[PDB]
Amino acid sequence: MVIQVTNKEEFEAILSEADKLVVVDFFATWCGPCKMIAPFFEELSEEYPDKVVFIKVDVDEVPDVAAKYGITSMPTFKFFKNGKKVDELVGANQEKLKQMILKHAP
Ligand SMILES: [Cl-]
Ligand SMILES: [Mg+2]
Ligand SMILES: [Mg+2]
Ligand code: NA
Ligand code: NA
Repeated sequence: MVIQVTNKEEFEAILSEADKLVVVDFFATWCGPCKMIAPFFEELSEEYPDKVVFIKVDVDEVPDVAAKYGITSMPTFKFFKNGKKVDELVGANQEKLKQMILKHAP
């Protein structure tokens, strides 16, 4: 399951409270590659739930989060562990996304 997060307060609560790796898909409704990778992100979320929390944030609906985390193109995947950013992938390359999850959630 990919969790839809619709406000900064809940976003920050998830990041500061999670023990698992958190992977965030920052996307937009007008973004073409976002639509391509969305079903793949859903599959990953079903394959790796024990070790990873999967979140999606619509940058135009939660702009304060998009601004705070310095988003400049969509989709961008940010990876957090213990409240701190440990990696990021800009764009919708499926191979690199899966590998980055495997790297940070062995
Ligand atoms: Cl790590
Ligand atoms: Mg859905
Ligand atoms: Mg929109
Ligand atoms: Na959690
Ligand atoms: Na999840």
